[PDB]
Amino acid sequence: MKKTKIVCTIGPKTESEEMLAKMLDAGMNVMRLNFSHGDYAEHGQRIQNLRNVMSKTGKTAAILLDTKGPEIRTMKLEGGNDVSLKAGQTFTFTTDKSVIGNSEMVAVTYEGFTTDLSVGNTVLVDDGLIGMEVTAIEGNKVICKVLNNGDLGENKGVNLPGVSIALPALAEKDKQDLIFGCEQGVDFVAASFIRKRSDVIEIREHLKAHGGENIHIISKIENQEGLNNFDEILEASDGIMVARGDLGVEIPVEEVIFAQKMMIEKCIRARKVVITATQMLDSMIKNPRPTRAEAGDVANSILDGTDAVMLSGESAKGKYPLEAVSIMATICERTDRVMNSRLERITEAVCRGAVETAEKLDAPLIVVATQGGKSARAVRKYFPDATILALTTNEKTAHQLVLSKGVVPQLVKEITSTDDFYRLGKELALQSGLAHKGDVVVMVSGALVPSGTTNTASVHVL
Amino acid sequence: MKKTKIVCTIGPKTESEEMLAKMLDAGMNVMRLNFSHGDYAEHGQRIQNLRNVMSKTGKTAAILLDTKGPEIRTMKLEGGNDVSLKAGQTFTFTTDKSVIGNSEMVAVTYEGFTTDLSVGNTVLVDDGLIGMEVTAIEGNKVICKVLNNGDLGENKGVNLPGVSIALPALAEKDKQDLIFGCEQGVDFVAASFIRKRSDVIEIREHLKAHGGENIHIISKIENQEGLNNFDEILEASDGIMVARGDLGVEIPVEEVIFAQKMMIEKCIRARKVVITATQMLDSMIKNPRPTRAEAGDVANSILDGTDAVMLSGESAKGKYPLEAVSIMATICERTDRVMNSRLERITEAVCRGAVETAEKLDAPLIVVATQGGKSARAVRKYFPDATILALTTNEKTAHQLVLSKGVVPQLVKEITSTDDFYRLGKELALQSGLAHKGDVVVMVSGALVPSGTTNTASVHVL
Amino acid sequence: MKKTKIVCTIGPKTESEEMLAKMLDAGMNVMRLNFSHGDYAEHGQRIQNLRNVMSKTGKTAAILLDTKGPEIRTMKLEGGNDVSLKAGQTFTFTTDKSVIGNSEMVAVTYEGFTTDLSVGNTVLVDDGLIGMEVTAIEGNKVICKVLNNGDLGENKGVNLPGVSIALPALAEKDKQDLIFGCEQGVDFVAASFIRKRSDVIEIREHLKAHGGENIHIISKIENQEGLNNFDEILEASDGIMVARGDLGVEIPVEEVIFAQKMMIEKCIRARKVVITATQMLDSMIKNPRPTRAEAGDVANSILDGTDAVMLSGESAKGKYPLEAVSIMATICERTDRVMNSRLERITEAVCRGAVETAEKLDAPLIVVATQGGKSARAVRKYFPDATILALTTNEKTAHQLVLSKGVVPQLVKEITSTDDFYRLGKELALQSGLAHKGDVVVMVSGALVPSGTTNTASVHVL
Amino acid sequence: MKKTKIVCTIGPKTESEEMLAKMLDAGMNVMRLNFSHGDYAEHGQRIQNLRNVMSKTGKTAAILLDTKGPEIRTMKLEGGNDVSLKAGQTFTFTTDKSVIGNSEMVAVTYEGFTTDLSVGNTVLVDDGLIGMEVTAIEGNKVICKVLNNGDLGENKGVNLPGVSIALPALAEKDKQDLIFGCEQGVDFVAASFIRKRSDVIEIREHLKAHGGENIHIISKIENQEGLNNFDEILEASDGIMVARGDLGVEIPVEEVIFAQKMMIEKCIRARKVVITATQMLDSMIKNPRPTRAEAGDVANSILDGTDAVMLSGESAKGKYPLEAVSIMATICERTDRVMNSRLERITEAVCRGAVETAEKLDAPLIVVATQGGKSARAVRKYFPDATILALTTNEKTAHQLVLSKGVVPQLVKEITSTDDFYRLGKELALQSGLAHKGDVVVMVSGALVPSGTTNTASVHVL
Repeated sequence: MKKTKIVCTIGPKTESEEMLAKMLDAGMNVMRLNFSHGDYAEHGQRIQNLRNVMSKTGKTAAILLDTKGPEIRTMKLEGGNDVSLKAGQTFTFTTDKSVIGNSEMVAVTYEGFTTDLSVGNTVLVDDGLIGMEVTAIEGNKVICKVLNNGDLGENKGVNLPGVSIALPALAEKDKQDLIFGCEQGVDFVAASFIRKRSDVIEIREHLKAHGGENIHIISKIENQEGLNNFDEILEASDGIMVARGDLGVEIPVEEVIFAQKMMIEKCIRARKVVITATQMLDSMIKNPRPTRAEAGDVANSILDGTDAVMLSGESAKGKYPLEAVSIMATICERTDRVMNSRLERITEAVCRGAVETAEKLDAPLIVVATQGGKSARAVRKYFPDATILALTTNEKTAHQLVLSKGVVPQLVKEITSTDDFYRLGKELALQSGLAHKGDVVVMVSGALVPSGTTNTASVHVL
Repeated sequence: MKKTKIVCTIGPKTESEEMLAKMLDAGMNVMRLNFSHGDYAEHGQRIQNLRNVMSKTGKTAAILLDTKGPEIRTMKLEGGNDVSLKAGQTFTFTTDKSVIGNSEMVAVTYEGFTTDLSVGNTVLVDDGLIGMEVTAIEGNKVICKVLNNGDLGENKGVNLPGVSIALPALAEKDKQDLIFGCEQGVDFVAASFIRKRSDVIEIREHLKAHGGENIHIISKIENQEGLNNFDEILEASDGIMVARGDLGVEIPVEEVIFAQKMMIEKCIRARKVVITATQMLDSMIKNPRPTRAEAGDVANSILDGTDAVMLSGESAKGKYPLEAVSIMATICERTDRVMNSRLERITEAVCRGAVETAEKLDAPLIVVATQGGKSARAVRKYFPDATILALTTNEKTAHQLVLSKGVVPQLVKEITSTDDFYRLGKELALQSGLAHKGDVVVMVSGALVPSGTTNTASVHVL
Repeated sequence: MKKTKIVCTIGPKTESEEMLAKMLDAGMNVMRLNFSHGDYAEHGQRIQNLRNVMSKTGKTAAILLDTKGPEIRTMKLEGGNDVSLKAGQTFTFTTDKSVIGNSEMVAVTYEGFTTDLSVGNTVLVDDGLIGMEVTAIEGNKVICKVLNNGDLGENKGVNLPGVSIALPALAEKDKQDLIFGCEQGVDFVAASFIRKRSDVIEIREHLKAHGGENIHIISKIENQEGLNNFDEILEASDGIMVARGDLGVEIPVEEVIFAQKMMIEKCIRARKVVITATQMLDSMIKNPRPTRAEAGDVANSILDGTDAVMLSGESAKGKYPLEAVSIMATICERTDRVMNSRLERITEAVCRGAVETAEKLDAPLIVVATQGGKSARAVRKYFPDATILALTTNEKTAHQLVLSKGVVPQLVKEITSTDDFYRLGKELALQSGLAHKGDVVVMVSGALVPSGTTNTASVHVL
Repeated sequence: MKKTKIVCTIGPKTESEEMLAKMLDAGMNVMRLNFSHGDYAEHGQRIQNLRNVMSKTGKTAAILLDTKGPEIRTMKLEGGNDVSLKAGQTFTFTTDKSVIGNSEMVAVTYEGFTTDLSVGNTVLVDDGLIGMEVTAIEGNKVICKVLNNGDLGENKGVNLPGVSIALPALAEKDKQDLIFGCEQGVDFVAASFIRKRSDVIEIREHLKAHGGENIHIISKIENQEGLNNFDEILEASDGIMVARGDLGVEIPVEEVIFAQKMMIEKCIRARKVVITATQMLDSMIKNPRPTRAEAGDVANSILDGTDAVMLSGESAKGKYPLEAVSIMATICERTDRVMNSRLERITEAVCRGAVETAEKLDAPLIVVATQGGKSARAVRKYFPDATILALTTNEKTAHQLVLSKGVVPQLVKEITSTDDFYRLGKELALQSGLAHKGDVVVMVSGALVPSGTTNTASVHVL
């Protein structure tokens, strides 16, 4: 019933085949492997468990590897004791990795800390808990004024709002994780902390060098620089993950909502998948139902037009993973059902016209022939009322279309001509149970053209 | 360049192969044979001459047989001299065909004259030259008061505005002429004086009894009864001829223009060809150029949306036939040049969408696969900017489509699948010279459906 | 209840008060005085006769003076009779007026003939019957080649398409006629022989020199130069007369149709009255009913959007003046009945919105306050379904609005404020019989602005 | 600035004249007095402080009294100690108000508890912390099975999802509080727990009986019954308060978002003010910045079209009231900045047209004459880009309009005619600084009609 797709982070509490089967039943479509945690054996077993469930059940799902990414962290403290920092005090960061910290100084993991920052910049420590102002930079030290009281622990994330950070596109561990991704045949790589087009290119070349040229890159937009370069990032990527939580400590709080809406809108126009993620139903880590605010947040992201919504801790380690997935699916179908098409060069003319024709003829189903998935994503751009049945001979395309809104992939032996596509599509339409005898279906394909163009629309009664 | 099609009545001045070739060059598309005059040997030779020119040139034209039709006429006069009738005098019509007339009485050819008229009806004689009011009907006589002075000659047409006249659908000569039409394999029959649906059916049954089931019937609308019954007449016909001159004697003069505009509009909606005829460029019977009034009348009929315009005496017996055709073509091109598409179940959705797609992509050509001509006529309904190349295996369809606005027919060997249609259509598009390498064409056909449906539209770069 | 206004040329057959009263009854709105004929006593009596009728009846009409203007004509020939000219022969025009002509030469009335013409120009003689090309100019001779066979008679009109002639818009006879017009207080001047903007200015300066500053200038577009300069002519004029017959003598016949349509459209956009004239119902000079062609031409001119249609000979010297007016009114009402509003600066925003509001609320009447007439004409531009009741204290404006489509003028003693306008307008609305208790009316005026702007729209229930 | 209006609950932390002045500076428009807490002397001094600031400063604000309302609560426990309830245990509610409760039974304050509930209904206790299922109803006892573990404290709210509760429209304290509201001349009453049209009518009659007929009633929609009867409730009320927090405990969580969006949309169409309230920036009770989720929730409520957003604890008792108002105003301006007009009977035709005219002419200001406020609210319905300057002689209207989106009220001594309105309105437009010389303004009023119809729009250049 629902069209919006659900990404579920799988962890210890949901990794068993029993759980994965019930997760798919409840509406999960894509497994997220979060490589900030776990080791290759845990993630590898999760992949095995899912593909076994898919084989036994005939269910289709996609697998997304989400990188840890490069980051700036504080380091160790004296006797590993927390230190209490006070508004107004001076506090210093050093790039000397040998230093053990105290209430006056701590080391950071990033040698470029002194170069990238300027006097007057803001330094945020521990997911924005403690704010500081840079007052001087001397040698390997960044000297600051603490702006608010807070307890500093060990190895805390550092955020530098509005700063262009010269960290590499990939941490060394990320590069090995991507090779693991290629070994395992993952369908998507979600790359963290993408700031510019060149970051995306480096990831693409790394995957290409290990046989992952057909893996789709989902760039995570987490700070102002990525927002500034969004158009070029999107062009080089296959999709976008809107990381609202990270944006919330990196840009003015009133900008975050319009950053999400703008990024979703541009992804739609580019025919590229977008995932809304972080801080979705987090209260369900501890509670069996979400808050009103969370449900509204999720629903507005769907009304914005997102292809997919993502569960993190709620599904990986929380106490009510199945409840979280089920209420997410309820939110999806309740919100999708009240959304309308948006019908306002060749592919788009044909795909937009195909959706218009389907709407005017009350067709419940658009059947699309596709090799790389573009024709299905081109139809989805207009938010058809009809479900999209996407026929492909490409197993990776079949998996990847699971993430696109309102698309049902079906792997087929092959499609040998335009008329054979019509014959086969009509029977698979009936077999799918998505349409019935007497229903109108619209059938969209590329005839006598290279694989990337969609140029033909045809109307059939089942 | 022009899209509006030209019907030319062929007579002694224009029947030679040499003249016919120059007429086609100047813009003639359809030959009208007016069986009000001539004998079978002359009309047969005209048919042969045109088919010879078509063979010699590779040009395609259609042949239309126009019946004389039933009439009411006055008859003979004393010493075959005209008689002067005076306003206010009594004048009498008799159905006794033996009577030789004079200034007080004349015979009419129609026995039902006394039956169909009522006291107070209007009798018009000789193209409305002389008007009379029925004052009494007794026996075989219709006694009238003459309303205006006029000279009555022999054998003059009679018009009875607003009266339902029980003349047969076909005169006995019409039946014979129609069989000749079937023997010769004409493409159209223009049936005179159609007043009701049953008139069309009688024509259809006659043609079908002599192997003319595939001849298209063009019903001529000439009086109020036909206008009252137009919707049923159009439904039973393949097309309509708007006979403006006859309507001008039969209905209130201010209604004629809107009768024309309404009939053209309804024909367009029905995907049925419409011809505007009579009083077009008649002054060119005697003059080498038309009047301003004539040129404007013609142009407004094209802006009304007519498929075709018709020359009568101007091309059959007039002194300047080639001039008349040439200026008609100049008017057509000049008017077609400034007309726009009209873009406002399955066949129409696909054909309307195909036209909109062509426009949005600046396609100079829509290529249509068609057996009966239906798909080509369905596209033309929306007045495409693009020319229509209609590919058919049916020679009769190829000829009949010559009358539809903006259609270039092309006879082909049969196309056995949709992809074969695209392959061949692209080649014939280039071969036609209507599109060139790099142009976009839209290709419309029926896939996996019976002959009555058009369900597939495809966009290709040549 | 037509909206299109009728201009009737008044002559001996129709100048008496009794005829004029019957003409107004039948639908005449404006009297045209053709100063091509008649003397000041005749025209003066016509003006008095109409003004007596308006006073006696309370009916409102306007008076339009139409100048003869200068002309170039050929002159006399050997003996009384014609000479036949042959295509290809050389033929010469001379500026020596003493010469009696023959098959090789004829004199013309314009001594500047040799100066204004150039080698290669086209000379047309006798309503374009015979065309010639200038091959040489020397002394008192313009040497040409005849382009087509034709018979040249005596004293025939000469046309020089697109050639700038150093003759005034008004000769001395024209200037005196216009002075008479100013003395008599005519409402409109229809100016002959307008070729360019400066011709209009000359008319305006002549009228302003004799107290005619409030007289509206209707520029006649009768030739090629005027068409080329139409935009500047329209801007300087108060309105336009489309003289189809004369324009047809000078430009390609297929262009005349679109010249008419383009000029009417531009006049509408400029909120300036336009009259369609010449060859309207000319056959009714001799016949009590018009031709089908004539009736359709008139109706299409109304659908084009003309404010007014004009009768010439039909009403001035013909046999059936009252019949011509009556059928003209029938054509107007029948065509106006099926026309729709066209809803596509401050005055434009308010007046367009007032019409849209009237349409949305089914108001039968828009009441406008106006001194110069601009607000009523600004509302009429959108072809409201509602009648326009224009209230003015200016008698000249009251007369002039009689020519604007769908406007009923009403002279009132005063309007002292916006609220008093609403009070009075509602009362006069009911008094007019154009609206009734419970009807909605839209009321348009200029508040706290100079007379040139319309800035206020108000909705009232009667 | 912003157009969305801010309601701030004023409490001990923010009641001083100094704090109120800084609140107005930061964007507060309406003071909410929450009569769940405080006494008449505190609220009375709150009113005095604000009115003194308004007088001294010339700043305008409104005062809204928010009732405590009728409630169902549990009562006391043994030794007033919490008791632990276990999933699966039996637990009983009694309507016997003498009973002191324990881990097996507690009293409720509402005698109708046994009557209104049915076997199988859900009872929720303490903001939905503990759910129970009714298994039996016997005498004064509702016997339930506890559905989840939780500690029950003293005097906790009870919610009965989907039940029609026969509590009175007003608690007895509410009736007294409303008399105080009338005594104090408050501008709005927000009435809690409105379930049906008759509840509103009772409130309306109670205000009318104490001189408060001009106080606007804002009905709070908090449960399913009120949602079911919303259309009748809105019709009888002056506005709506969307109590999201309460709805979250009373209806399926996935419905809450659409309940808000639907109620806002219907209020917009009804030209009636709507406030989005509860769970807006609650985290700012303790933190100086809001969460990303909260800012997005607020912004989406503004994009939904709410007139006003409300602060509760954040501004009444929290630690950072000025910060909360300031970031709220920042969110408002940021969101209002990207919203567009919505241009899709007489008042509505004129006001919709006035907004379209203003937009087409780039007018920064629509000036409205209004006595009851309807014309200002009718213009705001279309979300004009322009500010609305509302001129009124009615002091109560001036204050009430402070709550309507994008309206700036201005009290004037009088306006005696339409022309005087234009003159005065133009000067006050300039005086306000909302427009400047050369700007276009649109001026909207009712001319020659009673209060309550807006029928006049006028365009002026300043």
